[PDB]
Amino acid sequence: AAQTNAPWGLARISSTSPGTSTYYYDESAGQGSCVYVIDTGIEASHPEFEGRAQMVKTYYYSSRDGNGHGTHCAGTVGSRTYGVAKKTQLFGVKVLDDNGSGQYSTIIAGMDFVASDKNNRNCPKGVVASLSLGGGYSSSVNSAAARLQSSGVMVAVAAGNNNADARNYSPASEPSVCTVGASDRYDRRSSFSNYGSVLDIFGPGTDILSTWIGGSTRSISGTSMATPHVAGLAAYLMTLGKTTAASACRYIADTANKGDLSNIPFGTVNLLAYNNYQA
Ligand SMILES: [Ca+2]
Ligand SMILES: [Ca+2]
Repeated sequence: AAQTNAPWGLARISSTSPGTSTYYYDESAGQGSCVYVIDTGIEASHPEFEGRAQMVKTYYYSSRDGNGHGTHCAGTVGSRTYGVAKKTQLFGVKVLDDNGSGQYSTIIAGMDFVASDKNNRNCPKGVVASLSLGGGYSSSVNSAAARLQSSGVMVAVAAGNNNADARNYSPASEPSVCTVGASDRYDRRSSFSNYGSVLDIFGPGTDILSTWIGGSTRSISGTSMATPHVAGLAAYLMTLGKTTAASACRYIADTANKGDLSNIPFGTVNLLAYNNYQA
C-alpha cells in the first residue's frame, strides 16, 4: 500500500532517506494488533479513527480528551490519514487531565490497568502501549513501565523534551521499555529531544500532523509525537509477524535506519524507526 502526500513522519518511517512524501506500508496495517494510548484520552468519535478507537479507562471525571494531546498521539498510532498502523485497534487510557498533567500515582495506575485490561481484549497480533508522557526520575514510574512491558505489552515511551539526558526522566529512563527520541524532517535530532544511552530509537517528532479534538487536525512537536510512530510501527510489525511485544523494540532498532540523524551526541543511538517495506 502507498499513501501519497503523507505526513512527513509516515513517509520517513517507510524510507531509507528523508524528504519523501509517500508512506509505503503493508496493507495488513496493524490489523489484529491493539495499541493503548496512555494520555489525555482519545476523541474516539474522530472520523479519522474509523470506529477503531475507544476509551477504556479514565482517571478523571470524564473520559473525554479535553486537551488534544492524546488524540494527536492516537492519530499517529492508528488514524487513517495520520497513523502508522492504520488498521490497529486503539484503546484510550486517560491518565492525564485536560491540561496535559497527571500525578505519577495515576500514571502508574494506568499502566497497571493496561497490563490487566489487555487480557480482556482480542488482540491476536499483540498489544502495544504508547506513553507520550513523563516527568522527573521516579523509580516507581519506571517500575510500572517495566511491569507493563513484562506483562507482554510493547511499551513505547517518550524520551522527554528537555534537551537533556533522559536518564533523569521517567518513564524514559526505564531500561526495559522502548524509549523514543524525536527527529525532524531533515534528520536532525529535534532540538528539544532528550538523548542519552537509554534511548532505544528515534522517530519523527517535529511538526507532526495528526488528529486533534473537535474533529480537527494540527501539527505539534515533541517526543510525545515520536513515541506513537514507534508504537504504531511495533503494532504494524507484530501484525506482520516479524516481531513480538518482547522483542519489538530491539527489532525496530536492528532494522532502523542507522546513522541518518545529525545532532546525536556521542553515546546516543543513531537509529531512526524504519518499516523496511518492500512492495
Ligand atoms: Ca539513510
Ligand atoms: Ca530500552
